[PDB]
Amino acid sequence: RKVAWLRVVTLAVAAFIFNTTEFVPVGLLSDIAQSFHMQTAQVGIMLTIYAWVVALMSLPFMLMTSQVERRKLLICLFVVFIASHVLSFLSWSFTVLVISRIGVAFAAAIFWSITASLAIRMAPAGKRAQALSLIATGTALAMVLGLPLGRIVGQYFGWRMTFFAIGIGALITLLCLIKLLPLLPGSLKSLPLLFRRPALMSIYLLTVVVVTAHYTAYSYIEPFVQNIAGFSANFATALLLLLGGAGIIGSVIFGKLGNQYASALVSTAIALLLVCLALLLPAANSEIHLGVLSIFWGIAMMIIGLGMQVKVLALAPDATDVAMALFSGIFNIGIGAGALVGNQVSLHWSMSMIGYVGAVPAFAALIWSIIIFRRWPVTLE
Ligand SMILES: CCCCCCCCCO[C@@H]1O[C@H](CO)[C@@H](O)[C@H](O)[C@H]1O
Repeated sequence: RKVAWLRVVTLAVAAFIFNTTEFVPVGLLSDIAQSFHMQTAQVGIMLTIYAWVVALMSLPFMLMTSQVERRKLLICLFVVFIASHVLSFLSWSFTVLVISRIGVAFAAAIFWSITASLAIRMAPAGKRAQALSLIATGTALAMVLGLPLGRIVGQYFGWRMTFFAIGIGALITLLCLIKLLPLLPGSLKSLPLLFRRPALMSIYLLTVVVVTAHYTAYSYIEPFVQNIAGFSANFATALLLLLGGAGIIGSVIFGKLGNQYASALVSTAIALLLVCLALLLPAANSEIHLGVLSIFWGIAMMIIGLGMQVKVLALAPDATDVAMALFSGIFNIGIGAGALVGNQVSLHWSMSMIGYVGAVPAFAALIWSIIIFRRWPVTLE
């Protein structure tokens, strides 16, 4: 009975680990830049490399791993994951670190498909939803607590110790899995149908554009706060914690408002995001200005996320799985797209302009957002 609750809790902690690793390079960019004598912007590629790999490869991986989803696949994953983190610990060239990130990406690609599927199969019927809420909470604890813990463990002991501590969480959980996995062992034909419905494909587009805006600025926030506002390294840590809390507030704001205003919430939130990206550099002349702007930014992108999610949910009630898969796929597509353009703008123009540049896709989203929310006003309840 409480056994099953533990198996869900362990899949959730594994989600925590996989997302803290997926996020924390933002918090470690400058330490990594120093430690290889290069610009923080070029590491943005490690941000891009992982995300685009995860997106494009999760489908062929989840495809080739389709036969044995037994704890064998989990253990194989966790072995590959802890190994990659261990290689990041000992990286002697940025090229090495990028390779290690690629390994984390393969692990995450297979982990996510398998873990989504597995959290339910190991829990009772009423916990079929609560189990979802658990591993989701893990990912929340990932961006809310996980990124700032990783960044402070880097401030103390090197980002090598950051990645090391993460692999260590992975190891104790691989053990837990071996000692709790129950030896436990295809909706892809849906895929062309979704590719046909214009509403769903247009939500996919709107996501890609807004997320490219957001990650164009966010990917390089730590190097921004230090190198351009001139502020401390601890202050960057405060901002990452603050973004987490604002995501908590955006969740409760969204949960309070309800889905009647979902389209509205989102479109207005995209407006907020444009404001934040426009006002990013001006808010640097003072510390408290960037603090306000972080609260607003975090609430905004949280509400945008929850809204796009609800929209893909309502636009494909027949294939919730494949749509959320395509969803995280195009989402990581945008994560890497934003990091890549942020890299390009940091390298060729000043990094001080990322916020300004970022507003350009955001605006597009906003306009498009308004348009498409006029046209398919469909939601959940
Ligand atoms: C079906 C065609 C291709 C589908 C590809 C689907 C898998 C994409 C990976 O999704 C992952 O799931 C988690 C959900 O939170 C995220 O935290 C993680 O960052 C995200 O990368």
